[PDB]
Amino acid sequence: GLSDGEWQLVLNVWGKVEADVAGHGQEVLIRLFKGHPETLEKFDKFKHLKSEDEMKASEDLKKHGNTNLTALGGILKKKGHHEAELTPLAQSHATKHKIPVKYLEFISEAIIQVLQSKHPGDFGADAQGAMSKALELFRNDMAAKYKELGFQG
Ligand code: HEM
Repeated sequence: GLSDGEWQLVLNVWGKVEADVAGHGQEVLIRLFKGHPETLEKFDKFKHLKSEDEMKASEDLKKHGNTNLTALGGILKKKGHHEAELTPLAQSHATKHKIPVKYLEFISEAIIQVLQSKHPGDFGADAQGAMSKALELFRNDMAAKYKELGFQG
């Protein structure tokens, strides 16, 4: 449901992410974990990170944040016609990782907060609005796929 102008705002701010995918990734995850501690429980590899300092030093945390945002980016660049990128992610997330739609809302908030904190200047009212819509569309399509698969949307 985004307009062409809105997609261009999304992809323009995403350009900032692409310039440093792993650092953005690391910060989104740490924001996620620090704002909603229970999400940390879904990552067996990360149960020994007992603080932010531990989370910043973790090379697996950073690798994972890189993997995550790289995927998100492939989805956003498809501007809605993302069915092929989205399916495998909703498959793995509904079955293998057991991630509820609710946690997708938490990570969307952390994504927005990181963008806002690193790129105030480029992440104005219209960019904010458009990114919010894009992430909402991502969540909604993940939710619809989860229901088809027999899971809770
Ligand atoms: C923007 C939303 C998200 C994106 C784009 C994303 C992307 C990815 C990708 C690309 C992978 C590796 C391939 C795969 O298993 O499909 C992955 C794995 C994983 N994701 Fe997500 N993810 C997101 C949200 C979440 C959230 C919110 C959680 C939990 C709170 C989560 C938990 C995991 C776990 C536990 C794994 C496996 C990690 C491992 O041990 O290697 N994901 N995610």
